Amino acid sequence: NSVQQQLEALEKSSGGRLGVALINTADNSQILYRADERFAMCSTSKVMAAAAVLKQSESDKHLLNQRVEIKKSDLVNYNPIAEKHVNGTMTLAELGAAALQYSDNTAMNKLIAHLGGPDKVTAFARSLGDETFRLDRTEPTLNTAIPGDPRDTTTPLAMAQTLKNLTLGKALAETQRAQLVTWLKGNTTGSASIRAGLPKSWVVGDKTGSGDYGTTNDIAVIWPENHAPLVLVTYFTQPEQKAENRNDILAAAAKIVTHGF
Ligand SMILES: *[B]([O])([O])C1=[C]C2=C([C]=[C][C]=[C]2)S1
Repeated sequence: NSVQQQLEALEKSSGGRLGVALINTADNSQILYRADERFAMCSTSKVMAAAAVLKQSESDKHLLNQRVEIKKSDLVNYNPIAEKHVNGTMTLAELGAAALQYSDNTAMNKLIAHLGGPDKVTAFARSLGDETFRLDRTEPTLNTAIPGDPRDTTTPLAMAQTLKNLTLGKALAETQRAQLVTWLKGNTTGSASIRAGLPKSWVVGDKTGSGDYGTTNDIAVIWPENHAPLVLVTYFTQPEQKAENRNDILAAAAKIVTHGF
């Protein structure tokens, strides 16, 4: 079976809708499966918010160390890092780290608020040539992931292209690019997702996302030991609101598309 046939079969068994975009930076070849279809990003959108702040920091050398007050009222449904800092402050850098490496929702909301709202995150994506990404809501409602709802969505290909630009390419100045990569490499939430489908010693940076409709996502930059990087987006969503999330599908898709590298 071809890679396409394997992906189609995986989707068939899965009980959902699978979206994959792999970019092989050796030759810009791509493996695409529903790669132009929209999916709710869920926490994969945290990358765009953090990157928007990194972009601002290129022209404001004091920005990343700017204190942000964390109040009890700021806490939302998931605040593993921010809850430790209630009544204190976190810097914008610390909020970027928490949003990316722990998927902290308070951190995401502080980034969005700092930027001036979801529409400003969209404008940042557009400035990178991403015509597809849209952020519409804050946490936690941006994760409703209702089938057919365009809010807080992108496509696998758009997000793969933008993640490539952000981490390996032209989007950010070097220090900021390196910081984003450091953050992604230190992610703590992705063990069972794309990473689980790859050779154990490959270096990976990723951001997971999950939401309602069993929406289960991961976006990754992958550095093989003897090959150019790969950029991989695996998005997955299901028809029923209370579907279980399925990181195993993402691992399986990653294994299918990285065979041979
Ligand atoms: B993200 O990782 O997709 C997240 C979304 C929510 C989290 C916690 C609570 C509610 C939504 S993490």
